[PDB]
Amino acid sequence: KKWTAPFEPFQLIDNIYYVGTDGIAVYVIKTSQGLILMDTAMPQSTGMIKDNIAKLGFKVADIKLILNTHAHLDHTGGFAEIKKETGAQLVAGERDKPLLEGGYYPGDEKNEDLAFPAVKVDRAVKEGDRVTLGDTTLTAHATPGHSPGCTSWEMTVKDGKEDREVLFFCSGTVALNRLVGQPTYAGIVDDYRATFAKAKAMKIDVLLGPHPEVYGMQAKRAEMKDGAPNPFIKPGELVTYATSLSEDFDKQLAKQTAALEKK
Ligand SMILES: NS(=O)(=O)c1ccc([N+](=O)[O-])cc1
Ligand SMILES: [Zn+2]
Ligand SMILES: [Zn+2]
Ligand SMILES: [Zn+2]
Ligand SMILES: [Zn+2]
Ligand SMILES: [Zn+2]
Ligand SMILES: [Zn+2]
Repeated sequence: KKWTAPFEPFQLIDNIYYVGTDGIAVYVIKTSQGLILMDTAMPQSTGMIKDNIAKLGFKVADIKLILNTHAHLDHTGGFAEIKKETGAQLVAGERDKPLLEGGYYPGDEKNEDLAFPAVKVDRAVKEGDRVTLGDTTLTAHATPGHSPGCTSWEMTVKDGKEDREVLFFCSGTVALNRLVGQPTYAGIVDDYRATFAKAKAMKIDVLLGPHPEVYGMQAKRAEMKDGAPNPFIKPGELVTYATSLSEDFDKQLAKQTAALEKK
């Protein structure tokens, strides 16, 4: 369904371009010294992603860096292919390196339906690390929980004369993760808690993420018009979204906890 369904690519704000599917967000960041690719999609969708890149007039061969938000197959599925064909370097949060290099789902390592083609991490990042290509720098923020190395990426764009701060938020959903009993990884609950709080304290103009549902992409795209305000600028949104995530987290934690009582 949605994850592999097409969506027309577009310039989102300044040098950030959407090239994902209807259900998985992928971005090209255009720099003075080549392209940065933010994530990929499912392993079967790599051709579609490359075609979307070409539809905007970009060359896949110009990709120099590939950045990851988090190491699940729906975001990493094209990494091994694109890295091999371009010679790009892969940059990811240090604690997701084992996931990326093994091509497995943490705490469910034998589940082949969650596997992806293994890929080596060239640069393992930590909180505050700066990744520069030409005129463009992204800053890594450690926002674990959804994965142990989940990295939210900060960058500055222009809106007319003014700076606006973008966060590629890495994801904060519970989704398939086990929080209790046999947790997906050690300290997962504390990580989620810390991440919700951290997200609410950041000063972010433009919320993005690895699924369009993170930021209501489709509705904003519909509102775009030459000379009208860029609808992706909503500075309160990360607070609102993190609050919704935290509230769902509480529900999932309670559900999973109750489920430990064997009947
Ligand atoms: N990123 S996620 O947590 O929304 C997610 C990734 C993969 C699957 N999957 O393959 O079933 C489910 C959920
Ligand atoms: Zn088209
Ligand atoms: Zn995920
Ligand atoms: Zn996902
Ligand atoms: Zn290819
Ligand atoms: Zn930070
Ligand atoms: Zn579950």
